[PDB]
Amino acid sequence: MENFQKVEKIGEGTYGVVYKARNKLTGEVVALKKITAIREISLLKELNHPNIVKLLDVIHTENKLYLVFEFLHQDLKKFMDASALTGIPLPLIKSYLFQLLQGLAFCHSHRVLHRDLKPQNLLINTEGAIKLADFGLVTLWYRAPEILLGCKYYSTAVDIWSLGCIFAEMVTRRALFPGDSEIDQLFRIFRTLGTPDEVVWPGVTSMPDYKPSFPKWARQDFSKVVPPLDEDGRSLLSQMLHYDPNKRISAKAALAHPFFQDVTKPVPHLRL
Ligand SMILES: O=C(N[C@H]1CCCNC1)c1n[nH]cc1NC(=O)c1c(F)cccc1F
Repeated sequence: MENFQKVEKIGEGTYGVVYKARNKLTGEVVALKKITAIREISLLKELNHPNIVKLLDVIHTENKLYLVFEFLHQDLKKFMDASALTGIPLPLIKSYLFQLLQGLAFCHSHRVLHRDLKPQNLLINTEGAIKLADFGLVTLWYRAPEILLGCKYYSTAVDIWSLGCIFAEMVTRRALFPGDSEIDQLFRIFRTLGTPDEVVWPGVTSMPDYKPSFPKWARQDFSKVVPPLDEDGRSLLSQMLHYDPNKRISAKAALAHPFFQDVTKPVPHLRL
């Protein structure tokens, strides 16, 4: 793109490639993603929040689509890997979870879903801020069960599920449900939370990919799942991981949870 100088590749994946880049007249350092679509993308331009990576610009040209974003230096996956020996301190975990809940409460109120939350698209700065990136418009590990079961009209609850999975992972320093196929993801969830049935998830047995032949596992003790998380954190997590999307806690209610009574905003130690 005429107006941009590529610095380095910082991101790849499914649809686009992401570079760190430098604008030629503003001097701005940016993340440049190279790829109905155009109308929904432009709506993202107005979805502005301190916990949403900020879309600076959209350049549609020569059958390429460039999305220009504010640049952040670190992402949560790399930060987790870097923190594996010690673990992220709880008050930092708690601050990041609260911030992301604020971000989602905002999206959700505007009827925008993320759909694909994972540590690698959660960006962090030296300020202690954490931001939602790559708004959907370790692949499966964060997928809500109603998606895996073939629901086509899934809700904002799917983002809560993903964020609960991420919360558990910060705490334990291991992925909660590291499935390597859709059936492995589903069965790993069932093994931990119990095979769902009509008791805990009314309508589950009428989902498109639900099979009566699914094995029937009993649900484990959360105390076994996320030690040494405290009872406030465990209780919040269990509400974020409810099978029934209609029972799962909303972002806005989760912000009121007692877990956040003593929330603060620590700064992480980053290696730039
Ligand atoms: O990738 C980014 N920063 C990287 C810096 C090096 C460590 N790693 C983080 C980034 N900064 N600002 C936006 C941005 N990336 C995205 O918006 C993004 C994403 F995170 C995932 C998929 C597509 C995409 F465009």
